[PDB]
Amino acid sequence: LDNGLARTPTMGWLHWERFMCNLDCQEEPDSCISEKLFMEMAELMVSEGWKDAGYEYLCIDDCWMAPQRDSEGRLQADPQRFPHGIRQLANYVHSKGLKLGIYADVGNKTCAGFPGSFGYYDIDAQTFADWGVDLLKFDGCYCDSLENLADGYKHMSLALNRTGRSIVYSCEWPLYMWPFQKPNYTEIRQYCNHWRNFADIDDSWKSIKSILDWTSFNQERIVDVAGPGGWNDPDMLVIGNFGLSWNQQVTQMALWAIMAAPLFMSNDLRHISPQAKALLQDKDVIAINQDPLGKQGYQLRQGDNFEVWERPLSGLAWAVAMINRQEIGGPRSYTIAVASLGKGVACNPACFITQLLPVKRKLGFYEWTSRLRSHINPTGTVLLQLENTMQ
Amino acid sequence: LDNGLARTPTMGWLHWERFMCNLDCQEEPDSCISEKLFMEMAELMVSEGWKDAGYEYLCIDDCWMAPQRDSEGRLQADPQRFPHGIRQLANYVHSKGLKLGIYADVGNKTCAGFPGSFGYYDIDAQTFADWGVDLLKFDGCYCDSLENLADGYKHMSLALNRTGRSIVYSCEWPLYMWPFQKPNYTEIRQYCNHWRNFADIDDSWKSIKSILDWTSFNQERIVDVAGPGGWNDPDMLVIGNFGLSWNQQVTQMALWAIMAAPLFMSNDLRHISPQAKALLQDKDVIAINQDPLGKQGYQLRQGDNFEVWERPLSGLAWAVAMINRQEIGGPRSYTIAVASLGKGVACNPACFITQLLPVKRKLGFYEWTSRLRSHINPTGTVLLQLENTM
Ligand SMILES: *[C@@H]1O[C@H](CO)[C@@H](O[C@@H]2O[C@H](CO)[C@@H](O[C@@H]3O[C@H](CO)[C@@H](O)[C@H](O)[C@@H]3O)[C@H](O)[C@H]2NC(C)=O)[C@H](O)[C@H]1NC(C)=O
Ligand SMILES: *[C@@H]1O[C@H](CO)[C@@H](O[C@@H]2O[C@H](CO)[C@@H](O[C@@H]3O[C@H](CO)[C@@H](O)[C@H](O)[C@@H]3O)[C@H](O)[C@H]2NC(C)=O)[C@H](O)[C@H]1NC(C)=O
Ligand SMILES: *[C@@H]1O[C@H](CO[C@@H]2O[C@@H](C)[C@@H](O)[C@@H](O)[C@@H]2O)[C@@H](O)[C@H](O)[C@H]1NC(C)=O
Ligand SMILES: *[C@@H]1O[C@H](CO)[C@@H](O)[C@H](O)[C@H]1NC(C)=O
Ligand SMILES: *[C@@H]1O[C@H](CO)[C@@H](O)[C@H](O)[C@H]1NC(C)=O
Ligand SMILES: *[C@@H]1O[C@H](CO)[C@@H](O)[C@H](O)[C@H]1NC(C)=O
Ligand SMILES: OC[C@H]1O[C@@H](O)[C@H](O)[C@@H](O)[C@H]1O
Repeated sequence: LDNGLARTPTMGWLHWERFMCNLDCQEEPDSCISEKLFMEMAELMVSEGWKDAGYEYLCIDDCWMAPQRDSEGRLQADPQRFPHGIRQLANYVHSKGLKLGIYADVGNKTCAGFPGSFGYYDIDAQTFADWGVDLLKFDGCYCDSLENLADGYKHMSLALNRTGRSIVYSCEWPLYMWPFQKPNYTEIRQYCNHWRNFADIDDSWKSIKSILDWTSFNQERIVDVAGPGGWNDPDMLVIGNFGLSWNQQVTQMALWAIMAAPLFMSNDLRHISPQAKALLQDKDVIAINQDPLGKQGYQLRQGDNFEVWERPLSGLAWAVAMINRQEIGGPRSYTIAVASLGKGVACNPACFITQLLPVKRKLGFYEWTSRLRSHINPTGTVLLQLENTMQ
Repeated sequence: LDNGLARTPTMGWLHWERFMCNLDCQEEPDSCISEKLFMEMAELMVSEGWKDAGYEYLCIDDCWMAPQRDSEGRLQADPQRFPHGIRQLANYVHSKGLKLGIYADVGNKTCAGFPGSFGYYDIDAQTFADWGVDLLKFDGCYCDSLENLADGYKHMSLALNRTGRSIVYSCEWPLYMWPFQKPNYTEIRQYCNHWRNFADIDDSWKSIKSILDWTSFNQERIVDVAGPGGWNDPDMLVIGNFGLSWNQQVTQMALWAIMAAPLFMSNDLRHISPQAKALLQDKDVIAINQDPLGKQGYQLRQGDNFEVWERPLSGLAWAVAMINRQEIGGPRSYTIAVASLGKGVACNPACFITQLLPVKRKLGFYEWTSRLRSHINPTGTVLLQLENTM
């Protein structure tokens, strides 16, 4: 989308994976979708270094709405759970130097069953702008017509544009197309800042794997369309929760960097380990994800339960990720000629290699003819940065 | 098996899951299957408090053997990887106050392709005893008939008894017949100290779930047969490795205690996190696993992606495990009437409840009228001990 936004992949926090549609503020007050949760999350984003690391957007997902629209046909926040409204929540979020994301649906209802935007695209977009919304995640439930789907996503794109407000437009367009036909990604890019391609992530290694496998299987269709202002969205970072081992967390962080993915954490910032925090706030890994060239990476190689991915970076630098997909035994050695990396450019005539994950370690100078030898933990990833050099 | 052994589930370390069949001592001398590897583990079992916690059996799995039997028709350890021989390794292990387990196969070859014991059961049994072996894991590969399988397991059982040496007998009997026939567990128990029921574990949460799910589905057939001298074997503890989250590791530790399972760690004792070590060495949790009553727990309830398992203990105590099987969202509230726990006797008229996992915390007195309220992490388990108040 040519709106001047998402020139690098968007970074922030989104409630969905970790908090979902918890409406029970009486028996689950700490977990329910309330203005208090978003306020408290905003406070920790500032005080715990998240904003400094680049996580700017505090995002509300589904289940913020009142059951019905008001007497004007405008959306309302739930009166019991958001008694002060979205306007004052946005004011609060902006005073902390952060931005506010919200959620709506192209069909007649949201996925959770709250008012949908069909028939209200212009009204809904304007009320978001009036409230001071900075990002919109637009879902695709309760829309069984292919025509309506495309018309809605296109309509809402222009509807937001006409407000004069700078709002990041996050679409689920391609994901809801697959049941009907293969998406036109050139068209989606024209209208969206980023787009969900695949099924919702959950708190599991199974889910990370299925997202990676879908991406690599479909990469010839999606890689080259990504770039400044328009990114593929493989869904939320789920590091800091419950279902991933340390190595599986490393794999997600490393690969979301390779993929030029928007980085939306879905976790609890009030209850997060020092280890998960350090990984999510890793300067060098975030710098890869945020590289100004904006070229999405890809799977270079697969075989023998190993995967090699690489991403071209600015200044003839490259990020290389090696995944060990064997889920038995111990660390396995993998060797590769550096000439095979970065299309033969990264290390011609030499490169300086620095391991970034699982730990940061300078590996030294590698001649074009030389071999890189490494060891990779089961379900883990080794992430390397290659710096082209004459030295 | 009435040999006076495995009166509580066997505890130790077994190389298989973590170290596999690595024969590359040239490129990987620190992780290949060798005498050195077992010496290093033996030292750490003593020095790092594993033996103190109850882990007594240091066990060799497959890939210790030379390609062929010696000139006398006996099994021999690989001459390069085990240069001093097994008898010498057992001498060393014993001097450390530990016990040595080894591995053989009922068929014509082991699963990795080394000499099988079919036709050599009496020689092999006597060889093991002579070496000072304290445990045998007896695999089921390359056995062409169910009759040969049953006969071999019975034969080796009797052959070990005739040596006069106390040797724990670990069988894979039921696992290898399950595809073809329902096992007779009364019969297996008569011959074995513990028995593998289900597919090999690996370093994954998928695997833990499969094992748990198989066990709860088959519990009517397997729970009551277990007891002192004969245990169901759901396979190795894989805590301390790479594929399990903290909460998934807690689930394995807690449920292996509920199941009265043998506790064979398969990990790298040289490279293990303090968190993993503390869990594996948890006194209170080990004590449940090791309860002298030896009554295997069972799944009590299943619904809304929650499972409740319980185990009767000595002196009118019970262990209760609550698993959260939903793999999305956050810590999830579960409640149950305490009157539904422990067959309605655990908390009549009252019980004191202590949470053991994920952390140790006294919950207090619960009347027979009470409800137990808990928040359980996705893929995690809450493990409790109930003491009847009298
Ligand atoms: C509503 O839609 C229009 C049309 O796409 C948007 O205007 C476009 O804005 C972008 C960026 O603001 C302009 O692209 C270029 O910006 C770079 C900045 O580095 C500059 O070097 C180039 O000279 C160029 O201006 C683009 O020209 C412009 N498109 C048109 C046809 O005017 C607009 O931003 C949308 N939303 C809003 C906030 O109104
Ligand atoms: C070979 O097999 C025989 C027979 O199955 C085993 O003998 C059994 O040994 C156990 C434990 O040593 C005996 O149980 C014990 O009985 C005494 C009663 O005097 C009691 O004080 C102990 O608490 C315990 O219950 C069991 O009775 C005995 N069975 C028979 C029928 O004699 C023998 O141990 C096996 N030998 C080896 C080396 O495995
Ligand atoms: C062990 O093997 C015996 C002989 O096996 C025969 O020769 C080998 C090379 C194969 O080709 C096989 O098909 C032949 O039967 C068997 O008599 C015996 O049953 C085997 N024992 C077990 C338990 O598998
Ligand atoms: C929403 O409902 C209207 C009227 O009931 C219907 O005509 C339309 O098909 C629905 N909209 C979408 C986009 O599914
Ligand atoms: C995809 O959509 C774009 C923009 O609407 C258009 O230029 C192109 O023809 C479409 N591609 C195909 C093959 O339909
Ligand atoms: C099971 O095995 C035991 C011991 O061999 C025997 O007493 C019993 O008859 C067997 N039962 C069945 C169902 O075959
Ligand atoms: O999307 C581009 C990529 O396409 C892959 O199929 C190919 O193996 C890579 O070399 C890379 O060029």
